[PDB]
Amino acid sequence: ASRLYTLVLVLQPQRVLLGMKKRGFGAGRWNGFGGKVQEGETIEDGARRELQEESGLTVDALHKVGQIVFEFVGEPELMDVHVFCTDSIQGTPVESDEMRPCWFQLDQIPFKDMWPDDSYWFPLLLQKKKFHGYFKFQGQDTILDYTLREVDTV
Ligand SMILES: CNc1cc(-c2cccc(Cl)c2Cl)nc(N)n1
Repeated sequence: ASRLYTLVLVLQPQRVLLGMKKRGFGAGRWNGFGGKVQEGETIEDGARRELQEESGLTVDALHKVGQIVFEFVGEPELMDVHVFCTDSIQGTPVESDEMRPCWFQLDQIPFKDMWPDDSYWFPLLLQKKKFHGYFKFQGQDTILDYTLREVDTV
């Protein structure tokens, strides 16, 4: 009962790229670049595609950094999110009708205007740790329960 998603963070030594989603699920929050994996696409090819479509950047190497399952109470389908990270990109970020990318200094990550789970796992991503997480949500603002652990292999 799970649907595959990817999420990609462009993380450089002193800054990270986030996008403000303007419409759809997650609108009004800053997040990485991501979406549903398509038929006939590998997860990693999905991640490259999402990044390229939503940010305008061309990515070279992608690195697996985590897997997070999200459950929304009342909704049958779980989100199975494969998280990736890259510091090897070409192009400049592009704002579109769907998404406004912005660079953030690592000391000014806008946690209060991100999904609340990011407060837990983003610091692990920043310190180059790999993780497996589960978050149970009620609606879009409230984490009822979660688990999060560091792993050697995603
Ligand atoms: C429910 N918590 C979430 C949900 C999501 C999310 C929402 C829409 C699309 C995609 Cl690909 C993702 Cl990963 N992202 C974060 N950081 N947290």
